[PDB]
Amino acid sequence: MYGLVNKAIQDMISKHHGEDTWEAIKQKAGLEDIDFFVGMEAYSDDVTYHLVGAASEVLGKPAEELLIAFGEYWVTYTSEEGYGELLASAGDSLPEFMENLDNLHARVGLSFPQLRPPAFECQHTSSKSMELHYQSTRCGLAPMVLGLLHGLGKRFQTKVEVTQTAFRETGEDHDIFSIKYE
Ligand code: HEM
Repeated sequence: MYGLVNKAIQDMISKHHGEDTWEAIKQKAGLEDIDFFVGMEAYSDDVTYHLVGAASEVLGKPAEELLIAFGEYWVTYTSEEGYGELLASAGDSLPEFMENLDNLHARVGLSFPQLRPPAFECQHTSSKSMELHYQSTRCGLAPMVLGLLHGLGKRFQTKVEVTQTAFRETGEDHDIFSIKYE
């Protein structure tokens, strides 16, 4: 995954738990020979998994919980790190932003060539609900989507409820989320 993801995890932990805790995690992740993450450079996915795994152990929180927090953090973090305009061009409401999600990831995809973005499809079921279909080349990142959706809720002063209804882990084709919103 691109450096920006690892920078954000790093930033999230440093800001909440301090520089020492970050170093402890860094060490345990097996990444002490890396002084900084380069935001526009592609890293092996392993870097991210090892980071999250290491932080799970050092912080005493399950990985899935950290992925949720990371998901929430990302919406705010990107607006401050080069993507404020891009975010604003994706919409004025949550359902609109969700429709534009592939588009948004493609507009990053011009900048970042070796991107492997997820694919999202919205089936609207009412003016206050939708089904969100999530397909990915990667495993175990559905909890991250849950945090992203709450981030977006916060962004749009919109109350939101997200419940996963289908899991790859039980053998379903792809993850599906039921979403209700203000
Ligand atoms: C400007 C805002 C956003 C930017 C700049 C952005 C950019 C990125 C980038 C660079 C990656 C890594 C892809 C790779 O390295 O292959 C990624 C991954 C991902 N994105 Fe976003 N993204 C944004 C918003 C969102 C939102 C709102 C969602 C809501 C569901 C989302 C869902 C995901 C998921 C689930 C992944 C994990 C990769 C995977 O599933 O394969 N992104 N994003």
